[PDB]
Amino acid sequence: ELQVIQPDKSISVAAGESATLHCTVTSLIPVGPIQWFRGAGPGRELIYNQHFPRVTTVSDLTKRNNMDFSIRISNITPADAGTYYCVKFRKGSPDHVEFKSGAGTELSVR
Repeated sequence: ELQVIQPDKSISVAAGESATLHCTVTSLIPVGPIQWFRGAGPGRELIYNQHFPRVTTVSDLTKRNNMDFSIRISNITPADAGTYYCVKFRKGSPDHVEFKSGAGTELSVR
């Protein structure tokens, strides 16, 4: 069964530096997008969906068999502090449905 693995429980970044948030999936099935959020609450913030100026993917997503969905966030400030979740969605009608979430990585800003 598909796992969403966020190895880092927490990371510590100096304001102005970049944060690398790691996430890998263990399957391409079921088919559907990976999204990053800050928070797991009902008003969680969208951080990345396959636009946001300061985010890039660590790996090349336009590549068959890719299972790395780690992201890099540039120019970190205290406004970025929080817990970041990598979330797999299954494709559906009308829209994609949340399938499974990674464990969360806490970003502290020094």
